[PDB]
Amino acid sequence: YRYTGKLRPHYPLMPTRPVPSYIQRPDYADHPLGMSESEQALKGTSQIKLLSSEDIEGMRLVCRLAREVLDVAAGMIKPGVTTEEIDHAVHLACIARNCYPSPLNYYNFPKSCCTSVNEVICHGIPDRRPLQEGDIVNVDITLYRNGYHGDLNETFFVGEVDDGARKLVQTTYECLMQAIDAVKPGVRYRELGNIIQKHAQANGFSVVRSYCGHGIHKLFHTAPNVPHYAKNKAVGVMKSGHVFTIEPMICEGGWQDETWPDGWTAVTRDGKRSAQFEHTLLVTDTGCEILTRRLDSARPHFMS
Ligand SMILES: Cc1nc(-c2ccccn2)nc(N2CCN(CCO)CC2)c1Cl
Ligand SMILES: [Co+2]
Ligand SMILES: [Co+2]
Ligand SMILES: [Co+2]
Ligand SMILES: [K+]
Repeated sequence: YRYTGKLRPHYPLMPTRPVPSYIQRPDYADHPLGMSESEQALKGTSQIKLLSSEDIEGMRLVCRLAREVLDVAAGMIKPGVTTEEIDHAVHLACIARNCYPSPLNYYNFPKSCCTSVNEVICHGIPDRRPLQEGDIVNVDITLYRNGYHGDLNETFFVGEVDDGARKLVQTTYECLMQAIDAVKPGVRYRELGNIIQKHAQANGFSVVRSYCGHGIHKLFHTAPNVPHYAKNKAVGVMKSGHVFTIEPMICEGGWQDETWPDGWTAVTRDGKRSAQFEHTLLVTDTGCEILTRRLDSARPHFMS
């Protein structure tokens, strides 16, 4: 394997972290290959769940808890902290909230959150590498509570970063918020990618194509598939009661990705930097409710 940039994995990984039996587990938690049979039973279906009030309460709770866990991770970002250490804090924070860390053993993913440094687009596996001053790093958190998953991510600065890093992260955040502003009943899922790419392109950035936003509720990833690039073939129209994510991955250079030998880590083929932000959204009548929003501060961590 020829690496695309300066990043390398730092092994060994500490042994898989257990989750006390008292915490309710998703179907895939105990599957030998971490396959989710409830998800697989809906593979290739484009029909979107309309959530009940019970479902909405469940989503509101789990998404609030997920935000709390992301905030825990935010507090730990500093030079010299390893991504495994962030993951350990995340793991314990989920457990403290009587939640299962959704990524853990999801299709055999070995950790409890994804840590995506610099050229890693998404699905970076927490390991022994200490964060370095100048790095940018995304932590993507998902929690499972009472049958419901809640999912968000933010990109962070490690110490002082360069102008390019600031522009990339700022622009990525803007793409997400411009797409969210457009969410309301009657809007086609395929429109969001038009908005996101318009803004990314205007700032000299490209939009990752291989990874998309997604339905989430009783399943971790489900209909609708939500591309972040222009002129996509996404199936569906937003309706009150739909829950899904928007999670644009944006790059300094080209949009092409490839995966490391670990089967997870997705990196820019050109080794330039990528950034991502993500919210879980509920479509209402005036627009939408940002379920994973901060409740106690106006802005994402990188501005604050
Ligand atoms: C966006 C996405 N993320 C993950 C993931 C996985 C591990 C940790 C964090 N995220 N998985 C996704 N999948 C994985 C397997 N799928 C079924 C095909 O085998 C599609 C949903 C998808 Cl579609
Ligand atoms: Co993912
Ligand atoms: Co996520
Ligand atoms: Co997501
Ligand atoms: K990154």
